[PDB]
Amino acid sequence: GKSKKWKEILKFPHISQCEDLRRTIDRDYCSLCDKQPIGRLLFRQFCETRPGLECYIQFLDSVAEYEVTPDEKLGEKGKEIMTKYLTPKSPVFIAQVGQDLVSQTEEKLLQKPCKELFSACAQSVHEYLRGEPFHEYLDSMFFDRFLQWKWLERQPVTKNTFRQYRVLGKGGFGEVCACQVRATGKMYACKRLEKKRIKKRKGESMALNEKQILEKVNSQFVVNLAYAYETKDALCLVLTIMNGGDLKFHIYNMGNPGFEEERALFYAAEILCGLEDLHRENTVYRNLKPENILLDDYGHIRISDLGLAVKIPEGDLIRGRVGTVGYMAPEVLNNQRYGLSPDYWGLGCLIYEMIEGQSPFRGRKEKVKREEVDRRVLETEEVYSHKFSEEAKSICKMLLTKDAKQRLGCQEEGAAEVKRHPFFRNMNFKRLEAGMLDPPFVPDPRAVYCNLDHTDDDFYSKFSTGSVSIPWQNEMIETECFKELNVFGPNGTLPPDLNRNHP
Ligand SMILES: Cc1[nH]c(/C=C2\C(=O)Nc3ccc(C(=O)N[C@H](C)c4ccc(F)cc4)cc32)c(C)c1NC(=O)[C@@H](O)c1ccco1
Repeated sequence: GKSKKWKEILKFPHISQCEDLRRTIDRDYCSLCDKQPIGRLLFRQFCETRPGLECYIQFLDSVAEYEVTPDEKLGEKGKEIMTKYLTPKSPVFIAQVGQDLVSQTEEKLLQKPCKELFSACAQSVHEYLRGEPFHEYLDSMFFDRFLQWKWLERQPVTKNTFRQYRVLGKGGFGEVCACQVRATGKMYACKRLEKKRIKKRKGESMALNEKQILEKVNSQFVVNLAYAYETKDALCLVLTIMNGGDLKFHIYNMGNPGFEEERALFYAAEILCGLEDLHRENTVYRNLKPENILLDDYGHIRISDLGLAVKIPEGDLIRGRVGTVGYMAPEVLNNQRYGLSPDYWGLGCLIYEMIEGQSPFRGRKEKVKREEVDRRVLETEEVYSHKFSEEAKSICKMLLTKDAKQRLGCQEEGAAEVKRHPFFRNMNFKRLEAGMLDPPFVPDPRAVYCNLDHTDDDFYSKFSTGSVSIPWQNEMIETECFKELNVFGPNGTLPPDLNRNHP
């Protein structure tokens, strides 16, 4: 449902308006041709026009398909890539990958196959595109077109930008509505935080802490920040919308209570990947409980409510007794200096509760005081049933290890140690992260499961930073605004908006 005149709102500026952008945008190849979705497409599009560069994009694509190919069909896709790209006589022959790099790849196919066979060649390819092709793209009309998209990205975000619909959600410091971008017609979920309620509780450094964490993380399994803007009487965070309901509902209302182990394996795998993306920024979540794991329209999950997340300075530990009764790791209960370890404790709690249908330290049909629930977390060893395979028993107690030093995933290796645990033995993470594994439950689209101070002015300027680059560019692509607006002159000529002769 795009506005009647969304093409005027997203109308490209004339290339002469982007001079200040040209001389401020850092010219990092990985950023401009890969991380940024629209930059990636434009660079790939520039290579479509060159004969010699075309083959290098097709090969990288085919390697991406190989990485997610099943094992029994891996050596199959292996030679298919070889006979097309690594044969000296092929019309699509990769030349910059030296004869002394292909030759090894042949030997690797002569032996067993592995999902990272063409890793060496792929980097040889990227090292080439970094050189002359990238600097050519920088002087092409496609990079000028990229500067135009950046100009639009930078534009101010106001309340007009969106369209408030219904208040779907409620929490502390405000509410959560469902909004829509008028121009692109994409749905989001606002996080409307009342300004007069923040200054009172003085919780300004916690609102900026969450906003800064959300824009820096970009995970398929954590809610993503797309816009941050101020308004009269509120500060808003435009977040990923999740209509599938939370995991608590599905465990106890749709569950046995609980899920089959294989089904819990899927959610655990996606949550583990969520935490891994957070831990890449040395950021601890500290709030893992089922009601904070939401489901989308397809059945995949994201971690939500990062109000308790904090960015841990590297090589340092934090201190904070925060969270929810029953889901606080012992080191948090004791109010000790900890790191990322509470998140792996939480993961243990989640797997156990998904499988068993109740908390490991509080029976579903049990009435116990907070203090007894905590005593168990610190002294009592949880018990398992026949619902857990031996592998599931192992990961849970390894994750529920009282001493955070012997806890799974709390080593210098981190999340990789957990992905290797036999509980995920039948889980191909490459395919999971690529969204190729069908979720075990698909929600229905129609379903329904639910003052005039100056210091305050400086706090808003650091919060209302506007659109977030990667999510904004993805929005443009998803809604097909990019496909429709990214037009050039007929027959590979220069369009008028990119012509500096007549503006
Ligand atoms: C669509 C939809 N989104 C959400 C919530 C979020 C979402 O989407 N991203 C999010 C990202 C972060 C958060 C989040 O910080 N939270 C905590 C508790 C919170 C903190 C402060 C606050 F002030 C409000 C809430 C919440 C959401 C909800 C609650 C619903 N509502 C439903 O799912 C049901 O009505 C339904 C629709 C269809 C079927 O069932």
